[PDB]
Amino acid sequence: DITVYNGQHKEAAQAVADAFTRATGIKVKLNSAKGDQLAGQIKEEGSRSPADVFYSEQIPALATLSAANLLEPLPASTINETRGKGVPVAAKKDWVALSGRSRVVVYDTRKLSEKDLEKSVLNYATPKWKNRIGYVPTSGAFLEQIVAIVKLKGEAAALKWLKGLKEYGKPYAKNSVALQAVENGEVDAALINNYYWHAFAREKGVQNVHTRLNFVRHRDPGALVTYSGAAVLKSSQNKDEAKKFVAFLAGKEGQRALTAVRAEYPLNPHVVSTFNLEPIAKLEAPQVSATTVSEKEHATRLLEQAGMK
Repeated sequence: DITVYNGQHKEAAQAVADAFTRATGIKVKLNSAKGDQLAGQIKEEGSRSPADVFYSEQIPALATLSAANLLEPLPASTINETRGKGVPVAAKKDWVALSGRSRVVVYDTRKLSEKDLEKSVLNYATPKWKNRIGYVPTSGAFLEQIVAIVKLKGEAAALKWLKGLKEYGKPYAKNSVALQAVENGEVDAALINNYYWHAFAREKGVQNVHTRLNFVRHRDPGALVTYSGAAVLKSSQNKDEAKKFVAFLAGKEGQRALTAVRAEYPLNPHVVSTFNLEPIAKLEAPQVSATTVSEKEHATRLLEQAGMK
């Protein structure tokens, strides 16, 4: 039996864990919390840490641990399960990427068609969308977007987008508040994450939902995909069944269990989600490097500059 530090969504983590027990008989305990907190906890603990595996919703947390030398190198077959152009790759072969979640624009089909949408997310911060586009300034995904824009187009383009959103866009407390705002007819469109809509639609019945998703693609900053991954800790006393859990995660069975309940893009190519998600390669997501500590501070100072926080 193993212990998994889970920075991933609980019903997701839980569904993949139960599937693992049914196939191997290996029980799984889950210590849930967010990646960066759990990563630090593992740092403090060290050699006598209870963690066998680290299931993170983000790549940065895995990097810090990898840099501290705390991660166990995985067998080649585990890593190749999700290998592909654009998919994050571990330098010390000590962690593997598993899934992705994209940024999108949700619009009101009662008033808009794909014809009326922009070809780049940078184009929404203009007078043509004054009071017609919504965003969530306190969202951790919104900041990730800021960080990618700076890496892809420079600092100047990032502050121009933000100040332009402040002057014409409309802020919303959460991503849920923003989605239900477009669904209510209070605002034309809004910048959010893909799974929010996919979940709402599955719950309500798509024939009753008036909102739809738009993907810019073409390596635009707005086509940004964020990845999930997993690793085994060198300090583990159950390493072989810890390696099995990571291989199950990267493999077909694991991928199918996760995509039966979670609307994230499967990195394993032999998997068909139960949600209407095209193959990840088709989103034409831009290639961006992992988010560092200084990079978050920079985007944080830029939101202050723009006056959104």
